[PDB]
Amino acid sequence: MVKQIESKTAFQEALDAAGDKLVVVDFSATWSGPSKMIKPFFHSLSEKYSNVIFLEVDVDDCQDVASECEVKCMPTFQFFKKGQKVGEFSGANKEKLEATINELV
Amino acid sequence: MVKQIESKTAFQEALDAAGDKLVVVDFSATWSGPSKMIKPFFHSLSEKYSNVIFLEVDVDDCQDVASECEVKCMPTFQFFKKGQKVGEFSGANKEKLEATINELV
Repeated sequence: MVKQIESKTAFQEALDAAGDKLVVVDFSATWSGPSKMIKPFFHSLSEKYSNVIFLEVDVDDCQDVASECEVKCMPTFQFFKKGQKVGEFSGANKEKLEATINELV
Repeated sequence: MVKQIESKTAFQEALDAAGDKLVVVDFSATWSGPSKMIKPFFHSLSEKYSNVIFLEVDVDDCQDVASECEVKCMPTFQFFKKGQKVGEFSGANKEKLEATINELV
């Protein structure tokens, strides 16, 4: 389900609990039109792929997590497998989001 | 001098008062490493070019202005001449910022 992240602690704990699973993180902001547009599709992907963990990090709630992960653009999707960042892109491209999930799972 | 913008009213008023002058607007966020890095250089450009107006808009203070202007990335520089947007780029590239100011003034 999309797990809403509200601290650096919660983010680190989620990346540890995932084990072997792909984690897809949506970095979003309330002021981005692109971030809102893709947010229902992000949520449908989490009901479609049960074996992938989907996290949401609002960059204004979690400014230390946004700065640590070096987010530049809104939205940014970063992909992690066992604590290592294994992919990243920015922009609201639905096809590329699902295509990267399939490449990486 | 870099004029700090804290409302949509203030932004619209500044773009009207500039008359014929180039206006360079820095859209920044506190969570962006790139936005902090370029911020002293942005400020030196405003003491170097007296005939250009330099505005700063923090995207979390002014979320309606950030959403109207369709800011995607941090920092974004938009350039305006007589209320019309005449250029834009994102990223902390010092040389390209000054080079665009020279192309447009």
